[PDB]
Amino acid sequence: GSAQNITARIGEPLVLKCKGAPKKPPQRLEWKLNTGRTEAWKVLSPQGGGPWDSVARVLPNGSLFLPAVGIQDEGIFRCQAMNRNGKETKSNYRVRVYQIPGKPE
Repeated sequence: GSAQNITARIGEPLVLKCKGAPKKPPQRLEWKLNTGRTEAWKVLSPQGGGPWDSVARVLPNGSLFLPAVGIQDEGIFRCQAMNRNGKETKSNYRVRVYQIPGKPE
């Protein structure tokens, strides 16, 4: 549970897990995803019901499911959770699509 390498293809579905939120129900938590070069980063929420067809939705267990990750969606995924103890759980998952930009940021 720390910077996991995940390979994917443009238009292919991909799922991510957030170290902290078990099979439990959809509780309080924040979701963030960084893609593109720098101006493509978007904030994901536990309420993806609807726009899922446009982007993706968040699982009830605190996970992330994508219907089709595009080349623009390529980048790094970051998730955060909060336990009853007061401590927060961090989770970073690296995602790579088929086609690449070429030059790094």
